[PDB]
This record gives sequence, C-alpha cells and structure tokens, in this order.
Amino acid sequence: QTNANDLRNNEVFFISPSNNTNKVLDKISQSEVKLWNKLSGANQKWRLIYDTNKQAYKIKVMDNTSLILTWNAPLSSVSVKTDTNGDNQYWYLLQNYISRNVIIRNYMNPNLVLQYNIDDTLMVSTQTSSSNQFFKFSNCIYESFNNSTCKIQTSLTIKFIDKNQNSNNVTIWSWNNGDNQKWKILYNESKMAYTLTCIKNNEYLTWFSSIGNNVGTYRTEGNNDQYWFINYLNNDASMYTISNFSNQSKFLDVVNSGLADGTNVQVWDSNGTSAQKWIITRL
Amino acid sequence: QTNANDLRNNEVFFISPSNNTNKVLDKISQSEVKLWNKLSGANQKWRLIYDTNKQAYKIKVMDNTSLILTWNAPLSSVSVKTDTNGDNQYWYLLQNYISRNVIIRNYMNPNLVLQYNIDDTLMVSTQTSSSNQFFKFSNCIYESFNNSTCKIQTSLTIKFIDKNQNSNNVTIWSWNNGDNQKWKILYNESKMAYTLTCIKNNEYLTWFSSIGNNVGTYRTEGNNDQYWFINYLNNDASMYTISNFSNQSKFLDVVNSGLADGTNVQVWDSNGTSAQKWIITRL
Repeated sequence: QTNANDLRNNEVFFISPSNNTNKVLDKISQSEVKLWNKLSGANQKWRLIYDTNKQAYKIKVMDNTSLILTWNAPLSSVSVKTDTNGDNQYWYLLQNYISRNVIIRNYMNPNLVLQYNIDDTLMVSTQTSSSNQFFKFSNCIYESFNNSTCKIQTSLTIKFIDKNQNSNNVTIWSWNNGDNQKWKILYNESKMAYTLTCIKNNEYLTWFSSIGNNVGTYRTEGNNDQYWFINYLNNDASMYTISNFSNQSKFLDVVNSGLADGTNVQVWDSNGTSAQKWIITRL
Repeated sequence: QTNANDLRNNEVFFISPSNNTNKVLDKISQSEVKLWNKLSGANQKWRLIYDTNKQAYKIKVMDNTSLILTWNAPLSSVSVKTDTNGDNQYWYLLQNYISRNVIIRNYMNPNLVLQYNIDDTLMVSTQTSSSNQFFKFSNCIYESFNNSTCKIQTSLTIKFIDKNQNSNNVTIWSWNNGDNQKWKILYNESKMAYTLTCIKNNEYLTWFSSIGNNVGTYRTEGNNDQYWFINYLNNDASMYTISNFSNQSKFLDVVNSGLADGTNVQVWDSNGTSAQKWIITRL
C-alpha cells in the first residue's frame, strides 16, 4: 500500500518477526537484544546505515548509545556493541517483493541469517524455509504521524510552529491552542516526502525558495520547496529534523537561536545545533 | 527510476548477472541453461509464477516448452525441466532495495543460491558476498515498448488496431501506414500500467466502461478505463494480451473473431482465444 517502509538508507524502523506485528527487536540492556512487546520506545528503534560497496547495512539502536547489531562470531549469539565497522556488524537486507518479508543476512558469513526463537531470543542460523528467519520493517515516523494533526515544538524552548494571521509567515510562538499552530502531516507516495498542512488555511509549510531563506505557508501547488523530509536526530529518537525536498542541506531552523515569541522560522544549512531540532507531537 | 522491473507475479524478465547487463539467462537446449549475450529469442525470457504459501517462485522459460528452472538435487547443477511443482523448482527472489540486485535462493535447500561462473555456466552454491550470486531482473515488455510507437496486429489475420476517421471508434483494418494505426505505448509509474496513444489525435485507447464493451479512443483524462496491462501469452512470448486496468478480466478482443476490415474491437472476458491474442511491433 505504501513505499514509506522501504529499506532506505538513514531511515529508522521497528524490526518485527513475520509471525507477530506486536513484537519488535528490543535492546534490553547495555549488550543484549531480544524480541519484546511493542512499546515504541527508543530502544526498539533502529537506523539503517548502508555501505554501497558491501551492499549491506549497519543496524543502529536509537536510545542514544550508538550501539549496532552484532553477530558474536564465532558463536551463534548476537548482541549490540560499539560500531567497529566489522564485517560481522554488516547485514544484507534482502526483501521479498509480495510479502514484504526480509532476511537479515550476515555480511561476514552470508550462510547465516538472523532468527527469532519460540522463547523470543535471537541468534544467527543457517538458512531454512521457516518464517522464523523472516522479519518486517515498519518506518517509525510514518507510523507515528502519517495522516495526523500535530504540534511541532522547537527544542530551544516551549514554543511551537506558528503561522502569522496577516502574513503567511511562520515563527515560533507560545501555545494558543490555535489552528494556525496545528499541522496535518501527510506522506506523498510520488515524492517520497511529507507535506505539513496548516489547519487554519489548509496550505503547505513552504520554504520560499525563489525569494531567500524564509519559511511560511503557501498555496497547495505541490512545488518542490513544499515537500519535507522528517527524521530523528542522528543518534536520538526523542527529537526530529525537518529538511526540505528541494535542497536536502536546508533544515528548518529558528533564526540565530532566538528564544522569544515571533522569532523567525527559516531554513538554514545543516549544522547539528538545537535551532534545527524539533519535537513533533501527535494530537 | 522505474517500478516497472519489480518482481511481480506473472511478469516476464531478462535475468542478468549483476556484473554484465549484456548477458542473460538463456535456455540453450532442451534441458540446459547458460548465460549468453542478449539477443531476441524467447528462450532468454522467463515468467515468474509466485506461490503465496511458499513465498517463492517458479521461473518458466517462454519459448513455448513450459520448462522451469530446476536445482538437480542432490548434485550442484541446474537445468530446465518439466514443472512438477518440486521444492527444488521453487526459488526465493530476495532483493536489495538500493542496488536492485537479487539472490535466487532455492526453496528446497535455502543454504543454496544460484551462481554464475566466469565461463558463463550456472550452478547452485552456499552463499558468499561475491557479485556472482547477485542477479538483475529486467521486464521485457517495458524494455521492448516503453515510450515507443507501435503497430498492433490481431493474431486472426494481417490487420491492425485502427481508429476510424468519422468516430472515436477502434476496429481492425488492413495496414495503411496511417497515423491512425500507430500507438505510442507509455508506462505510468503511479498506475503501474500502460497507455496507448493514437498518433493521429493524441488520445488514449479507452474502454467505454460505463456504457458497454466498446473500445475506442478518448481524451487524455487519465481515467481507470484508459490504462492497460500488456503481457505475453501465458506460455508464448511471440504474442501478447492487452487487458484493462479498470477490470483485469476484460481483455482486448476482436468481436466474434471477424476477419474483415472494420470488425469492431472491444473488451471481453478472458477466454484464451486467438481473438484476444495480439502482435505488438515497435516501429
């Protein structure tokens, strides 16, 4: 139904066993992983990091530890460990087109794939036709927010994305409960990106690409500068970046990290600062 | 760039080694397969037949022999043999999202995948990280006809799809070299189906689906009855079926198999007759 769960570089996923949508791959401690009941905590979320030479991925937990899924060669166990770029920490993600099921096949020893056991433990094993070696990937951000109305807070202070009443200009402002501060998030299948639609005027959060660096709202023309990528912070699934479809380097940004009402929301070159960190919450 | 090469049930493909797009899997004799340089024979074309229970496919050669790709258990050789629905004749097709490369992994013994050797022979083997176990799949019809102008002959007699002068109607007619007998075929990424635009008037071949069985031409609105699926005959890649996106059971049909100039063209329930068999030729 959607291409939003495709195995894209730099997206974040729940990894579930094919036999149970309510369990997910879960970092349970400093080193151990297991299948666990789905709670949508950061320790159940995994960023894919593709290497184009190997055609394989690293699988990184998003609880801010930066640990990656690791085959404990020469044993049959798996863990989460420091990224040392080991062959044993790379995994092919090879997908069945119809069912969407994926094998997670080790790069160092491609005889071996990830397997889930009856008792919810994980291991690597030689390959069989059992469903205990098939997993599904669901994109966390799409699950959280697609076709949903949201408040969007700057990390800098308790202030939200606000469309001006006279202008179509976007600023940060305190919570009014106003429709000018509420945004309908919707994935576009064809662009493979999001629109954010102000509830007040039913138009798209827009980087005015022609004019300069200003972000406001604008007509629903579907121009390139009206589409956005929404991701978690590189290491941390408690906050989000919002970057523009027209230029990936351009991130939604509070001008000069201004803390007060009315301070302008723009796009700015990618920098890692708190000015470009946001908190999207569903209403 | 295109979803047209996706590993769809009931499509026909060239199967290429990842290291060379000019080579394809070729049935060279009654029982043997080998990589060969890409030519135009139906012995280099393979239909996928998916089993929902197995999550795997049979891979059927299209030279009208009906033979399918077979692991010669317990040896390491492969061949083409009579379809017995053997576990050794089913193959998982598991694909890498970014590169589009596919492993061809045996259902009976999933330790084993198809491998191409430097001498162009094929075998099965335990899995490695080598490019010699990665294949590309290219949809033959898309490669043959996308964005090209074609003539379309009924199998019944040497006559062609023809938009009449005085109406929107389509019939079969003897060849005039007329613009009204020429059809631009173009795949639509969203619909995952083709349009056929009459060169004379820039209109889509269209089933008038609200009011009867008639096929003619109509304005480029992009309605469901203006899109078509183009496939080879189930067994035989010298001829084609053309069926309607609106309702897949409705196939392009020469009314009552009339052989004469002006015989109407319609859609009709799938029945395997010569009236529903066409010959598409690129001009």
